[PDB]
Amino acid sequence: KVFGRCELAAAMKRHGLDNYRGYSLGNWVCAAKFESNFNTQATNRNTDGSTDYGILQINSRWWCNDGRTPGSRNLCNIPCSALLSSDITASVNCAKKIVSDGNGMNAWVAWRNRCKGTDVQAWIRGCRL
Ligand SMILES: [Cl-]
Ligand SMILES: [Cl-]
Ligand code: NA
Ligand code: NI
Repeated sequence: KVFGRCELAAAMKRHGLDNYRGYSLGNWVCAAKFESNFNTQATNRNTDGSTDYGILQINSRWWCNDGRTPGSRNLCNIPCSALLSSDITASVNCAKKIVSDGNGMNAWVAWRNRCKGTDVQAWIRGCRL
């Protein structure tokens, strides 16, 4: 599923992401836009052999199991394929664990490079929320 911007905002809000660990909803929309282009099926292989999955590009080195990242962890205790679902529940639950991990949203390189220190509320303007 490729979400619309306000559609994803609404879904993220309902799942508890607005102000989660102090990150306003626009942060999470901005992250999803630049990580996955709002596409729940997005996958990208990393140089270390791990792969990023889903709308928030969650990495198999730590967070999910994809059966091909030797020595990795599975901290969200889920198959990486669960992160590709049209339903974002599994991505949001795992994102909450990631953002709690110590480095906040810096865990998402795209967020740090393209969202951090910008007018992120812009990502939720015009939305009925
Ligand atoms: Cl593995
Ligand atoms: Cl933080
Ligand atoms: Na893993
Ligand atoms: Ni990544």
